[PDB]
Amino acid sequence: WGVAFSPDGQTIASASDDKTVKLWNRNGQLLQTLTGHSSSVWGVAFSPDGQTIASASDDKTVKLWNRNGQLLQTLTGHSSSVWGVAFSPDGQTIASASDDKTVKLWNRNGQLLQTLTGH
Amino acid sequence: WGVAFSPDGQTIASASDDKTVKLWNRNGQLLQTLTGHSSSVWGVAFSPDGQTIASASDDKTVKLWNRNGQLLQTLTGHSSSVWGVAFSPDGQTIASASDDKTVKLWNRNGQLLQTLTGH
Amino acid sequence: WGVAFSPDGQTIASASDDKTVKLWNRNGQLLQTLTGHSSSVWGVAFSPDGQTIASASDDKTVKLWNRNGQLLQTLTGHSSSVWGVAFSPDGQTIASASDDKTVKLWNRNGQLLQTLTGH
Repeated sequence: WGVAFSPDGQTIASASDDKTVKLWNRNGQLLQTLTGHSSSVWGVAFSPDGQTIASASDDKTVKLWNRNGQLLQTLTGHSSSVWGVAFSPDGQTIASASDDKTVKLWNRNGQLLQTLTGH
Repeated sequence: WGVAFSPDGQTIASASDDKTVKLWNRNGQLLQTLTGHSSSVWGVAFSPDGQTIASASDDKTVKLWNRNGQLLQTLTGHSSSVWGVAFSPDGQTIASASDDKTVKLWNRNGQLLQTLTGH
Repeated sequence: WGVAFSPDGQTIASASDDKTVKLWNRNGQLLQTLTGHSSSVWGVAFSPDGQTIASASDDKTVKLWNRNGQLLQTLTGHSSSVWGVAFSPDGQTIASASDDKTVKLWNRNGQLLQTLTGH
């Protein structure tokens, strides 16, 4: 996809073609550009409370951000491009999937909890 | 996927192999065939209230329908096949994704609001 | 994906590389290994009540399991590898999708309701 809606529908996150995630309002106004990844961004997600955005990148990281664009964490450990990211329904854990078929589970404080499959 | 459940689980929408979307009840009985696309349908989605269906087609359009099968709107602007379509959680916006890596955001009345990436 | 969170976020199901589904707690600790498929597991899903897990396999079946690891049902009928499985939001139907573009709809007692497309 490369697009995610905030739970309240008021903010939309999109993976851009220039290594950023863009946040937009419902009227299609650009609100914020999230800069930090060092190659293409593939996947985006919002937390269930709507206050954190996750991004998944070809740079082999997942980054966590707030709505003001501040980088909160960089989740490092995948050995290939990360294409997918999702938050758990209670918002406390994050799953990430890389194109080498590895899935990792993290806490939001950035701790790797488990590699569910792969390396 | 090419399948979507209504939020109440009572209607199922499927992209068929014949340029249509089919609507089925929970017992697998056919309710409606949505006819109008001029080539393959790839993606389907329901609105959160369950009363509108969106379809994404190789004909480069997204169409919006009601449950009685009536065509409400055609969203034109993608320059390639549209594979994905999704409503926002509040139902007020619609994102569409084409295989040329373009994502467009529309309002619920079919107004194009923004091209989030691509052309 | 190959991963699904239970609706309450307390159990995580993942397709493993060894023909099993693994269930994990929120801390990443293994709870169960679901053994029975005779080749790779591709897709997993939870019922909306969180009490049943579905798995979709290269062995052309979907298996239904409980959180104690007991196999409850095997859904047979697809003539190719099953990659996707999903429960309806009310939990009364299951859709399965195989890589020959067939989608089947089943009830919760394992009755095939309809082949929505394909064979």
